[PDB]
Amino acid sequence: GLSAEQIAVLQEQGSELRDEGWEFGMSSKVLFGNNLDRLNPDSRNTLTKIARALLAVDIDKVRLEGHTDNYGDEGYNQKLSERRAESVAAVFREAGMPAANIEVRGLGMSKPVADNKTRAGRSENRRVAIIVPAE
Amino acid sequence: GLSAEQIAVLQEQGSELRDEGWEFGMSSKVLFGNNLDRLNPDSRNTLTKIARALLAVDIDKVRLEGHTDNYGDEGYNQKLSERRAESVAAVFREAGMPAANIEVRGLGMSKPVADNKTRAGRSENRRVAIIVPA
Repeated sequence: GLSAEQIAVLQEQGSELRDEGWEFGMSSKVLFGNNLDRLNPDSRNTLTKIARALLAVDIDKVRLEGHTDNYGDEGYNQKLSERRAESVAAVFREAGMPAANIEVRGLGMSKPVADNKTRAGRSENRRVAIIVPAE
Repeated sequence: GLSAEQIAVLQEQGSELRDEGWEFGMSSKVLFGNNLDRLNPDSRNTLTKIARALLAVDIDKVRLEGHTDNYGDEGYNQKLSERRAESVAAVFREAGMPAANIEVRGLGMSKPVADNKTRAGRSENRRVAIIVPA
Protein backbone atom coordinates (compact mmCIF):
# COMPACT_ATOMS: atom_id res chain seq x y z
CA GLY A 1 0.00 0.00 0.00
CA LEU A 2 2.70 2.58 0.81
CA SER A 3 4.77 4.06 -2.01
CA ALA A 4 8.58 4.07 -2.00
CA GLU A 5 8.62 7.81 -1.31
CA GLN A 6 6.38 7.27 1.71
CA ILE A 7 8.52 4.39 3.03
CA ALA A 8 11.62 6.53 2.61
CA VAL A 9 10.02 9.31 4.68
CA LEU A 10 9.00 6.87 7.41
CA GLN A 11 12.49 5.38 7.57
CA GLU A 12 13.94 8.89 7.80
CA GLN A 13 11.61 9.48 10.76
CA GLY A 14 13.03 6.43 12.55
CA SER A 15 9.99 4.21 12.01
CA GLU A 16 10.39 0.47 11.92
CA LEU A 17 8.17 -2.02 10.12
CA ARG A 18 6.32 -4.10 12.72
CA ASP A 19 3.30 -6.38 12.57
CA GLU A 20 0.95 -3.43 13.04
CA GLY A 21 2.74 -1.33 10.42
CA TRP A 22 5.46 1.32 10.44
CA GLU A 23 5.88 2.23 14.08
CA PHE A 24 7.72 5.00 15.92
CA GLY A 25 7.57 5.22 19.72
CA MET A 26 7.99 8.40 21.73
CA SER A 27 8.72 8.66 25.41
CA SER A 28 5.88 9.77 27.67
CA LYS A 29 8.47 11.55 29.81
CA VAL A 30 9.44 13.61 26.77
CA LEU A 31 5.87 14.17 25.54
CA PHE A 32 4.14 14.95 28.83
CA GLY A 33 6.84 15.55 31.43
CA ASN A 34 5.00 16.05 34.74
CA ASN A 35 1.60 16.50 33.05
CA LEU A 36 -1.10 13.91 32.74
CA ASP A 37 -2.36 14.20 29.18
CA ARG A 38 -1.40 17.82 28.40
CA LEU A 39 1.56 17.87 26.04
CA ASN A 40 4.63 19.89 26.83
CA PRO A 41 4.75 22.78 24.29
CA ASP A 42 8.06 21.77 22.70
CA SER A 43 6.68 18.26 22.31
CA ARG A 44 3.56 19.58 20.58
CA ASN A 45 5.87 21.32 18.13
CA THR A 46 7.84 18.12 17.51
CA LEU A 47 4.60 16.21 16.89
CA THR A 48 3.35 18.85 14.43
CA LYS A 49 6.58 18.46 12.45
CA ILE A 50 6.06 14.68 12.28
CA ALA A 51 2.46 15.08 11.18
CA ARG A 52 3.45 17.57 8.50
CA ALA A 53 6.27 15.39 7.24
CA LEU A 54 3.76 12.55 6.79
CA LEU A 55 1.13 14.78 5.19
CA ALA A 56 3.67 16.23 2.78
CA VAL A 57 3.90 12.76 1.13
CA ASP A 58 0.17 12.02 1.42
CA ILE A 59 0.40 9.74 4.45
CA ASP A 60 -2.97 10.76 5.84
CA LYS A 61 -3.92 7.73 8.02
CA VAL A 62 -2.32 6.87 11.36
CA ARG A 63 -2.99 4.81 14.46
CA LEU A 64 -1.93 6.28 17.81
CA GLU A 65 -1.41 3.86 20.68
CA GLY A 66 -0.81 4.86 24.27
CA HIS A 67 1.04 2.57 26.65
CA THR A 68 2.12 2.49 30.29
CA ASP A 69 4.31 0.29 32.48
CA ASN A 70 2.62 -1.99 35.05
CA TYR A 71 3.08 0.25 38.09
CA GLY A 72 -0.22 1.49 39.47
CA ASP A 73 -3.88 0.77 38.94
CA GLU A 74 -4.62 -1.09 35.70
CA GLY A 75 -7.80 0.79 34.87
CA TYR A 76 -6.22 4.16 35.54
CA ASN A 77 -3.28 3.23 33.34
CA GLN A 78 -5.59 2.24 30.53
CA LYS A 79 -7.54 5.50 30.74
CA LEU A 80 -4.31 7.52 30.99
CA SER A 81 -2.86 5.73 27.99
CA GLU A 82 -5.96 6.39 25.87
CA ARG A 83 -6.04 10.07 26.82
CA ARG A 84 -2.32 10.42 26.02
CA ALA A 85 -2.85 8.97 22.57
CA GLU A 86 -5.83 11.32 22.16
CA SER A 87 -3.64 14.35 22.96
CA VAL A 88 -1.30 13.29 20.17
CA ALA A 89 -4.31 12.81 17.87
CA ALA A 90 -5.43 16.38 18.60
CA VAL A 91 -2.04 17.66 17.38
CA PHE A 92 -2.27 15.62 14.22
CA ARG A 93 -5.78 16.97 13.57
CA GLU A 94 -4.59 20.55 14.05
CA ALA A 95 -1.73 19.93 11.61
CA GLY A 96 -4.27 18.91 8.96
CA MET A 97 -4.63 15.16 9.22
CA PRO A 98 -8.29 14.24 8.56
CA ALA A 99 -9.99 13.28 11.81
CA ALA A 100 -11.68 10.26 10.25
CA ASN A 101 -8.30 8.74 9.37
CA ILE A 102 -6.90 8.74 12.90
CA GLU A 103 -7.39 5.65 15.10
CA VAL A 104 -6.76 6.16 18.83
CA ARG A 105 -6.17 3.29 21.29
CA GLY A 106 -5.03 3.04 24.90
CA LEU A 107 -3.35 -0.27 25.71
CA GLY A 108 -2.38 0.44 29.29
CA MET A 109 0.11 -2.12 30.44
CA SER A 110 -0.99 -4.87 28.07
CA LYS A 111 1.67 -4.58 25.28
CA PRO A 112 5.15 -3.93 26.73
CA VAL A 113 8.26 -3.53 24.61
CA ALA A 114 10.65 -3.85 27.59
CA ASP A 115 10.84 -5.63 30.91
CA ASN A 116 8.79 -4.04 33.72
CA LYS A 117 11.39 -4.98 36.50
CA THR A 118 13.78 -2.15 35.59
CA ARG A 119 13.30 1.58 35.76
CA ALA A 120 14.73 1.72 32.25
CA GLY A 121 12.35 -0.98 30.99
CA ARG A 122 9.35 0.50 32.75
CA SER A 123 10.51 3.80 31.25
CA GLU A 124 10.60 2.46 27.71
CA ASN A 125 7.10 1.06 28.20
CA ARG A 126 5.65 4.49 29.03
CA ARG A 127 5.17 5.69 25.46
CA VAL A 128 2.87 6.78 22.64
CA ALA A 129 3.41 4.86 19.41
CA ILE A 130 2.74 6.50 16.04
CA ILE A 131 1.82 3.81 13.57
CA VAL A 132 1.36 4.06 9.82
CA PRO A 133 -0.33 0.85 8.56
CA ALA A 134 1.44 -0.78 5.61
CA GLU A 135 -1.67 -1.78 3.64
CA GLY B 1 21.23 30.54 8.04
CA LEU B 2 19.98 27.16 6.79
CA SER B 3 21.05 23.78 8.10
CA ALA B 4 21.92 20.89 5.80
CA GLU B 5 18.62 19.26 6.72
CA GLN B 6 16.78 22.37 5.53
CA ILE B 7 18.92 22.73 2.39
CA ALA B 8 18.19 19.09 1.53
CA VAL B 9 14.43 19.72 1.65
CA LEU B 10 14.91 22.70 -0.68
CA GLN B 11 17.04 20.69 -3.11
CA GLU B 12 14.29 18.08 -3.24
CA GLN B 13 11.87 20.82 -4.31
CA GLY B 14 14.16 21.82 -7.16
CA SER B 15 15.43 24.96 -5.46
CA GLU B 16 18.59 26.62 -6.71
CA LEU B 17 20.58 29.19 -4.76
CA ARG B 18 20.00 32.53 -6.51
CA ASP B 19 20.02 36.27 -5.86
CA GLU B 20 17.06 36.38 -3.44
CA GLY B 21 17.92 33.04 -1.78
CA TRP B 22 16.91 29.46 -2.55
CA GLU B 23 14.34 29.68 -5.32
CA PHE B 24 12.15 27.45 -7.41
CA GLY B 25 9.51 28.52 -9.90
CA MET B 26 6.06 27.00 -10.22
CA SER B 27 4.42 27.36 -13.62
CA SER B 28 1.30 29.56 -13.78
CA LYS B 29 -0.22 27.23 -16.35
CA VAL B 30 0.15 24.49 -13.75
CA LEU B 31 -1.03 26.57 -10.77
CA PHE B 32 -3.92 28.49 -12.33
CA GLY B 33 -4.74 26.73 -15.60
CA ASN B 34 -7.28 28.94 -17.35
CA ASN B 35 -8.09 30.88 -14.18
CA LEU B 36 -6.94 34.32 -13.17
CA ASP B 37 -5.82 34.08 -9.51
CA ARG B 38 -7.91 31.08 -8.39
CA LEU B 39 -5.70 28.05 -7.91
CA ASN B 40 -6.65 24.75 -9.50
CA PRO B 41 -7.67 22.33 -6.74
CA ASP B 42 -4.88 19.84 -7.49
CA SER B 43 -2.41 22.70 -7.48
CA ARG B 44 -3.68 23.90 -4.10
CA ASN B 45 -2.91 20.41 -2.75
CA THR B 46 0.56 20.49 -4.30
CA LEU B 47 1.33 23.83 -2.69
CA THR B 48 0.04 22.59 0.67
CA LYS B 49 2.51 19.70 0.44
CA ILE B 50 5.32 22.13 -0.31
CA ALA B 51 4.35 24.35 2.59
CA ARG B 52 4.20 21.36 4.96
CA ALA B 53 7.52 20.04 3.69
CA LEU B 54 9.18 23.37 4.55
CA LEU B 55 7.39 23.68 7.88
CA ALA B 56 8.40 20.15 8.86
CA VAL B 57 12.04 21.31 8.93
CA ASP B 58 11.35 24.72 10.53
CA ILE B 59 11.48 26.74 7.32
CA ASP B 60 8.75 29.16 8.34
CA LYS B 61 9.64 32.25 6.28
CA VAL B 62 9.25 32.64 2.50
CA ARG B 63 9.03 35.21 -0.26
CA LEU B 64 6.48 34.64 -3.05
CA GLU B 65 7.00 36.49 -6.35
CA GLY B 66 4.49 36.53 -9.15
CA HIS B 67 5.78 36.90 -12.70
CA THR B 68 4.20 37.22 -16.14
CA ASP B 69 5.35 37.14 -19.74
CA ASN B 70 5.31 40.27 -21.92
CA TYR B 71 1.85 39.63 -23.39
CA GLY B 72 -0.71 42.35 -22.62
CA ASP B 73 -0.59 45.53 -20.57
CA GLU B 74 2.33 46.21 -18.24
CA GLY B 75 0.18 47.42 -15.35
CA TYR B 76 -2.42 44.66 -15.56
CA ASN B 77 0.36 42.05 -15.73
CA GLN B 78 1.83 43.58 -12.59
CA LYS B 79 -1.57 43.40 -10.82
CA LEU B 80 -2.22 39.86 -12.06
CA SER B 81 1.25 38.80 -10.87
CA GLU B 82 0.61 40.20 -7.40
CA ARG B 83 -2.76 38.50 -7.03
CA ARG B 84 -1.24 35.20 -8.14
CA ALA B 85 1.47 35.42 -5.51
CA GLU B 86 -1.18 36.31 -2.98
CA SER B 87 -3.25 33.20 -3.80
CA VAL B 88 -0.19 31.06 -3.13
CA ALA B 89 0.39 32.95 0.12
CA ALA B 90 -3.14 32.09 1.21
CA VAL B 91 -2.45 28.37 0.78
CA PHE B 92 0.78 28.69 2.76
CA ARG B 93 -1.10 30.45 5.57
CA GLU B 94 -3.76 27.76 5.64
CA ALA B 95 -1.01 25.11 5.86
CA GLY B 96 0.27 26.83 9.01
CA MET B 97 2.95 29.16 7.83
CA PRO B 98 2.89 32.30 9.98
CA ALA B 99 1.37 35.21 8.07
CA ALA B 100 4.01 37.69 9.31
CA ASN B 101 6.77 35.57 7.74
CA ILE B 102 5.37 35.62 4.18
CA GLU B 103 6.41 38.43 1.84
CA VAL B 104 4.30 38.76 -1.30
CA ARG B 105 5.48 40.61 -4.42
CA GLY B 106 4.16 41.04 -7.96
CA LEU B 107 6.98 41.69 -10.43
CA GLY B 108 4.86 41.67 -13.57
CA MET B 109 6.84 41.28 -16.76
CA SER B 110 9.96 42.86 -15.27
CA LYS B 111 12.23 39.91 -14.31
CA PRO B 112 12.06 37.32 -17.10
CA VAL B 113 13.96 34.06 -17.03
CA ALA B 114 13.37 33.21 -20.71
CA ASP B 115 12.90 34.78 -24.13
CA ASN B 116 9.36 36.13 -24.65
CA LYS B 117 9.54 35.51 -28.41
CA THR B 118 8.59 31.84 -27.91
CA ARG B 119 5.45 30.17 -26.55
CA ALA B 120 7.71 27.97 -24.40
CA GLY B 121 9.68 31.01 -23.19
CA ARG B 122 6.56 33.04 -22.41
CA SER B 123 5.29 30.10 -20.36
CA GLU B 124 8.57 29.84 -18.44
CA ASN B 125 8.09 33.52 -17.54
CA ARG B 126 4.52 33.02 -16.29
CA ARG B 127 5.39 31.63 -12.84
CA VAL B 128 5.19 32.11 -9.08
CA ALA B 129 8.66 31.91 -7.53
CA ILE B 130 8.93 30.39 -4.05
CA ILE B 131 12.03 31.81 -2.34
CA VAL B 132 13.61 30.94 1.01
CA PRO B 133 16.09 33.68 1.94
CA ALA B 134 19.34 32.38 3.38
